[PDB]
Amino acid sequence: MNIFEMLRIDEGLRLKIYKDTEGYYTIGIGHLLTKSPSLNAAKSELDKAIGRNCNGVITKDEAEKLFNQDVDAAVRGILRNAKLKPVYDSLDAVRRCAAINQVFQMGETGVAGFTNSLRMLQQKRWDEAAVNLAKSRWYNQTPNRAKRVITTFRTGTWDAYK
Repeated sequence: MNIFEMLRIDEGLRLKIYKDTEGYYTIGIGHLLTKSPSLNAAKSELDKAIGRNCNGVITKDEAEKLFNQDVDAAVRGILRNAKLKPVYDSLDAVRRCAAINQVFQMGETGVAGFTNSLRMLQQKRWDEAAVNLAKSRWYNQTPNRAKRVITTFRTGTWDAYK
């Protein structure tokens, strides 16, 4: 397992524009296009991202290209955030994948309310961190995925993704 295999399992792969768990236009491996409810605005964002007029459809190679960019951008973002970098740098490589997964799904603003969980993770109080992470809109709206990510933060293993 690695961050790409993990996110591929959590996000799936679809080559035509679809709406994500929050009802937002997305494509590929969880590439969010826009939070706009207008399909034409999402098509414009897709064309801008791929570099050609896609008519709402892309190829597997294009999906994987956006995925690599999105994972890379997630990591680089974490490193530029003064609240997230120290906790991230304190983690082992497996738990860092859980952190990237979280940010990939909810964005840095989405992780802003996780201050207490973050502190427990930096303290390596793993069971307590896991309990706190589940007291969230994140866990309640996507419990199966959150349970996998939380187990990864709790154990530092890939047991939840086999």
